[PDB]
Amino acid sequence: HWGYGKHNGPEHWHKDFPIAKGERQSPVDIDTHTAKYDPSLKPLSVSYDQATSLRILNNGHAFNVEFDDSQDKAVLKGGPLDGTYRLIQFHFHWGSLDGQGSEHTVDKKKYAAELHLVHWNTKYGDFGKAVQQPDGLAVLGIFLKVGSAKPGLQKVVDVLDSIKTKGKSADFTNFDPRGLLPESLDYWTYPGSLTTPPLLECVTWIVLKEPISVSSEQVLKFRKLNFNGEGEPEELMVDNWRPAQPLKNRQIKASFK
Ligand SMILES: [Zn+2]
Repeated sequence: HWGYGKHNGPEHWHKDFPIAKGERQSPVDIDTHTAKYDPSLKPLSVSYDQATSLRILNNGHAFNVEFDDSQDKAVLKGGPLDGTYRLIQFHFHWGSLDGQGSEHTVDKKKYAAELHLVHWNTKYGDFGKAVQQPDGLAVLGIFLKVGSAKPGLQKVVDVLDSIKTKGKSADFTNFDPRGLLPESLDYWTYPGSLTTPPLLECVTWIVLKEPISVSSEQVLKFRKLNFNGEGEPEELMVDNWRPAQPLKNRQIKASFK
């Protein structure tokens, strides 16, 4: 029964998931001045041409758009990664106000929202096996600032009215995730974990330096979703983000100067 409230929020997670106080926990504050520029980092290979979405689902914490990951259709290569990573699903973390919502911060700067494209390493067979390996997952974090509208996001926004409550799902085919990327693929990378329970420490994080712009009307329909299920008292799905965690014995690396 974890959530983002007062009595089950991220401050209560360690009592049911003691790994929450682990070494490689996410998110963290990306200090751009201590981030070490690594010239040995290859450019990110974002191959989303043959991406095949299936369904968008409200799971009571966010909304996931699920992709067909039984083949190499939308993969992420290069960068700090060794091998191939299949795109399985993506989700957003947003806040009740435009000055908060992102899980990662850039010099303590909180963005309005953060997009998380979750991938799993193909050399482990499926997602359930990849989460149990330190190099099993790779999430492509992308910040969202409130400005001009993002066209490629409009299909996701218009379908949120059909998945208002927890447990609701709807067909979501032929969505291109390439429309959610910024112009530049400069990134920071560091070893981390899932930012939600079970908080498994298995994620290679890739956080793009450049954010994407979305309109206030686009993010205002994120905030119309509900944590609760149908027929229950309404609790708006806002502030579904985990605050930063101690970096501890970790060095964040950059692909740019
Ligand atoms: Zn996430």
